Amino acid sequence: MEPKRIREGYLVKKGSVFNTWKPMWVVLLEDGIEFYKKKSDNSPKGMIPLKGSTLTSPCQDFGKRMFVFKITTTKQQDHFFQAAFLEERDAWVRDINKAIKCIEGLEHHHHHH
Repeated sequence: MEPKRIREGYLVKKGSVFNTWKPMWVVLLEDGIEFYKKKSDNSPKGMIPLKGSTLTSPCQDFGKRMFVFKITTTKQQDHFFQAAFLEERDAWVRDINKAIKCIEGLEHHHHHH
C-alpha cells in the first residue's frame, strides 16, 4: 500500500557505526536506495545515489564470507553489505546497480524542438 520501492529487503550493511557488520532494512528505489534498520525505522541511516555508484563482485577482504559485495557511490562511499544467500546477493546488487544504471538514461525535459 504505502511502501513503494523497487527492491526492499533486509541485508547487513557496513557503513554508519564504528566499522562493523549488522543486518538492516534497505529499499532500493528508482530515484535512490534509502535504507534504515527495520522495514521503516522511520529514520534512514544512509541513502545511495541512483547514478555514480560502482559494484565490486566479488568484493575485497572485507568479509568475503557468504555473499558480501562492495559498491562505491559517486561520493566515494563504499558499501560492503551481504545478503542472505547467492540468489539474494546478485538480486540485490543487480537491482541497486540496475536502478543506478537506469537513471543515467531516465532523465526528463526533452529538447526535440
